[PDB]
Amino acid sequence: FRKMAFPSGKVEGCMVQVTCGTTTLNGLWLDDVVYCPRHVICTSEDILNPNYEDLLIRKSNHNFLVQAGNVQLRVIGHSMQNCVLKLKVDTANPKTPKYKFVRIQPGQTFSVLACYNGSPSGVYQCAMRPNFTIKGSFLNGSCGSVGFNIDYDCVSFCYMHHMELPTGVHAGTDLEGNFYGPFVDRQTAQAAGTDTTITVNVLAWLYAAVINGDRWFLNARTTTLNDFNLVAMKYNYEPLTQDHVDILGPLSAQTGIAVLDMCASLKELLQNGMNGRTILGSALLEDEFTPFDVVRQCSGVV
Amino acid sequence: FRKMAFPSGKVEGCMVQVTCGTTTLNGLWLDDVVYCPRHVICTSEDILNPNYEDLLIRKSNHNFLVQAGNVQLRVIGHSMQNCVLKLKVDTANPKTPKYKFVRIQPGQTFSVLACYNGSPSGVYQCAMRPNFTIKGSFLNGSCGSVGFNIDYDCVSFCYMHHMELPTGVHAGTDLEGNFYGPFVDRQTAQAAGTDTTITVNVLAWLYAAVINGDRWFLNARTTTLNDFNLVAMKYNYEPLTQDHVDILGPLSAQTGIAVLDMCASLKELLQNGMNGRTILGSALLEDEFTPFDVVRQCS
Ligand SMILES: O=C(Cn1nnc2ccccc21)N(Cc1cccc(Cl)c1)c1ccc(-c2cnc[nH]2)cc1
Repeated sequence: FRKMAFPSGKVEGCMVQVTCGTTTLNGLWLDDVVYCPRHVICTSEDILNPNYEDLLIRKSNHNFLVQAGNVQLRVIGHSMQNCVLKLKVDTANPKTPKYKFVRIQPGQTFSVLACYNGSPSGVYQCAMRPNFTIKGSFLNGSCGSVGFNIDYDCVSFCYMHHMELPTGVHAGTDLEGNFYGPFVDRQTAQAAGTDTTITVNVLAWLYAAVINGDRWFLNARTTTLNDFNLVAMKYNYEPLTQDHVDILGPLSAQTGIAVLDMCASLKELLQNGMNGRTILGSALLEDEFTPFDVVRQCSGVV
Repeated sequence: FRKMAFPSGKVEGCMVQVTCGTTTLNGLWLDDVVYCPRHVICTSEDILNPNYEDLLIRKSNHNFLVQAGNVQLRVIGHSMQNCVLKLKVDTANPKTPKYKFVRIQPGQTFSVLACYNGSPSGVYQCAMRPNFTIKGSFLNGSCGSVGFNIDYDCVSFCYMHHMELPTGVHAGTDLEGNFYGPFVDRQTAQAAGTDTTITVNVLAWLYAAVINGDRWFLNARTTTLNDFNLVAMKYNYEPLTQDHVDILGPLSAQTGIAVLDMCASLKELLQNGMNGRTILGSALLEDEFTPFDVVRQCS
């Protein structure tokens, strides 16, 4: 069972580069607006202690270089929404897909189209960690790369890359500019909080194993959600939500294994280990496949 | 450090649906030609034991229905190159990228755009195993999905998917229709040769694990190339060539760990196991990152 990004063509046609001063990063061109991180307007020295409201007053439309490839798009208006700069341009992107801006939950996955200078470099699948970082693969100049999900040719944009933290994980915003987690767009000592394992995803992976005939771990017990949540937290596992129980519905229905029965199976694995057995060929419990990722991998979606 | 696929947009614009009789799969539309697996001309019975030249001569242009999204393309010619059917259509694909057909060597990596009924489903990075299978993620209806690399906007197509073997691994051809491996497009049970591990890729990935701040596997020993290759063969690893040592140069220069030093680390990992520890998040020695893949993603 391997990770699988969404096809990225619909997002590739929306990638541009945004330059202000000497700073160049990536932007997302949808209809007649270009979205990018607001720290583009900072100098290498401003970023240490910025005042974004007053830095933006000093800027004009003619201070922003937006390019689709080498083709300039004239900026006809600018504004700041949270941590995102919105540059109105004079051309509506004819490649604009049907799209939505969504804010995702910790544990959810998305594809990231890594870009440099507005040029798509690669695509890979990421999970939002419970500490609101992603273990992405970004180099300098990757800021403004976006993460997304596709559902029947509507692109749901959920992530915009802003920075790398000291431990090498990445932080960013949704497309309305609101950071995921307690991070701010200033170059100061910031630390990701302690991470936990995404329980709903581990369960999805156990269902994937059952679907493929590996079911040695199914046991004979059950548990309540509240009791499972209290035990899981003792192993640094995330508690389950009512929404988590519901998105596990299809896999539970497909296998005939009740969600709370699978919780008791997981609890036994946490309490006693795997005893040198494997699951889907792993001795480690994998937590970066959502229930939709498992469904998607076994359905010929689009 | 993640497995990273090429952006699939240039290939997405080339995927179409090919239907012959009751069989439907994906085709690759470039210019005025549509390439697809030739077993689309087989019925459920033909596939059990086909004589393809005999089956093809009996087909007409109107037997093949090609759909690009909603438009139907008119087939105006058909021929066969090894296991690949080539349908000439009456319209050029305006989205044809600069492209080349290439045959990749075992151990090389490529991106796969998995498709169903001519519509893209997902993209992921794959490696040609030394036994010429690939460990892909394909389901029914994925035949005709292609593998590719992209270099400065030129798409090098290297694989077309044909079937899943009973072990769950996958087999297919280059775009000239020649299978990778000793397989045939007849629905009969087919085993592959015993697989081996791509040593140069494992070494590249350990270098990536050092670039990313993880050194627990390193040790002080060093080894000769031949002495490493003896242990490598013992554990069913592919030989390491002097070309491989040179390919790993940039990675050894970057980290200040000589290649034969990293080989001694890997040999200790092979003999002692990993003791329950992990490298770059994995519990097993990963072998589907080439040195180029590491260099690109780490620089
Ligand atoms: O495995 C596949 C196709 N496939 N590919 N990925 C897959 C993933 C999951 C399941 C199936 C998959 N096979 C079986 C096969 C095995 C070895 C050799 C051959 Cl030739 C076929 C197949 C291919 C063509 C036809 C066909 C029928 N009528 C015209 N064509 C019918 C069956």
